[PDB]
Amino acid sequence: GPHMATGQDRVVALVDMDCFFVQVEQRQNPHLRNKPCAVVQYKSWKGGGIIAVSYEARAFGVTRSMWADDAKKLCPDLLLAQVRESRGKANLTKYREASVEVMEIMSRFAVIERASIDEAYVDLTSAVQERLQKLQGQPISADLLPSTYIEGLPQGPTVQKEGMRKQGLFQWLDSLQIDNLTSPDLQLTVGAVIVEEMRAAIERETGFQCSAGISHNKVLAKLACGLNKPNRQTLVSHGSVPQLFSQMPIRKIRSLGGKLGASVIEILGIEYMGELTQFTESQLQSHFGEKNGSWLYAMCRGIEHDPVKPRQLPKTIGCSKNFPGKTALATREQVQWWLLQLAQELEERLTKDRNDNDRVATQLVVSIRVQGDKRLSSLRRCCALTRYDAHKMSHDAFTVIKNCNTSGIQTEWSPPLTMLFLCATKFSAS
DNA sequence: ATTATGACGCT
DNA sequence: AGCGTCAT
Ligand SMILES: Nc1ncnc2c1ncn2[C@H]1C[C@H](O)[C@@H](COP(=O)(O)OP(=O)(O)OP(=O)(O)O)O1
Ligand SMILES: [Ca+2]
Ligand code: NA
Repeated sequence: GPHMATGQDRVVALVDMDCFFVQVEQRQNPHLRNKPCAVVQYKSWKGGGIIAVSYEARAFGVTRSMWADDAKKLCPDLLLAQVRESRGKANLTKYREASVEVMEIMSRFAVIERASIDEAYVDLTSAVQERLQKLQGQPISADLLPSTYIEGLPQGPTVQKEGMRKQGLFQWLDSLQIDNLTSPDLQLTVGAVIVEEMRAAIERETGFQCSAGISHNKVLAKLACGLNKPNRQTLVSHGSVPQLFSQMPIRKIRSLGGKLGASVIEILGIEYMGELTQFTESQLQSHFGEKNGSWLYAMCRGIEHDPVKPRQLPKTIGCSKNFPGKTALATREQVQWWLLQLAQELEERLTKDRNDNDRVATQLVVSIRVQGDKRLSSLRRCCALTRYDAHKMSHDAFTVIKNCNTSGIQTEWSPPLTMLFLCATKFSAS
């Protein structure tokens, strides 16, 4: 009853760029705009691997992970942009720099948590309170929410998409109590107004379009964001949760897309998030652990407490390359040449990071994969990172892995290496 | 022969 | 520490 928390204390948004790497390339090259197009890495093996796909191309069935040669079978007119190659490897700098553009704009509105290269969470609780003060009881016009969907509406007693959106929005606004500064639904609505403003600023100042979710926590905001893409935002209210979750496959919720989610389904014999409500917190903890059980018990009721962390910069800076099939590294000279290539890219990124961000990495992590292993990483070792010098870092990495070599011969490497990874970590202010 | 990342949890 | 899970 009155002591039952409802997880309505915060306003949280998740902003996610639409087909991000494609937009970066389309901004640069106007010939790619409004076309079926994809971004690919490498080119020799099956036309290259697709890592991003425009919405026009998705209509033909083109997807991430598809080889370009295969994508061309579905979409013969597909246009392609290639990821830059430097020092023999894919180099993602252009996309990292575009990400900084967007993150810096978002940061003007609120503190953000960088969740990935193209998405950020925002805690809008304080901004909403402020805006509610300015509004002074004044209602919120539909004109302020030109790209907002209200999940679950319209409902109750037009056949076009935009018409439906407006009907739902009208029902929502019609029902609002703008006289109460503490009404969670009103807070979410004001949150959505601010997010329209943020999204407009991003598009004005970068050219990039995005989608967003607005709810009371990170998990619902993320879920919401995906409900209407591209170039739209979605508000998921606390009240919308029972219906939304009643047919929502468990795997759709962030963190349940893998083995844990599969075990929830298997052990409990259920399919949808809403079905979780019928178990006690102790029952869930018994199957999935203390932490997971409490989390599931709250989450299936729309409640989640993970904070939006004040962190705009990545915590690690890493460089990685696979060496598949016949290209696996089988000589010491090969291994050393590639560690150097990786170290040179890392040095470049670290030096820029130190100048931009007033910090220095203190640990170097070296990881490899050996041919045969089904695991993505076979071995990981750390050593001190005391100088931003590529030759030193590569020599140091060779030293820490050189004992993985089975070959009785000094010059040969066995089993061959199918992955190298260097990662700078443990930053300190400088 | 997906690849290149990056955060966080366990013991 | 080193490994695993999950995610973009
Ligand atoms: N598995 C991956 N491997 C390499 N790069 C990836 C991978 N997944 C995502 N990326 C890169 C390319 C994407 O443009 C960018 C953001 O990913 P993501 O948000 O999942 O999709 P997207 O921005 O391309 O499309 P959407 O409009 O569906 O969000 O990160
Ligand atoms: Ca995206
Ligand atoms: Na994303």
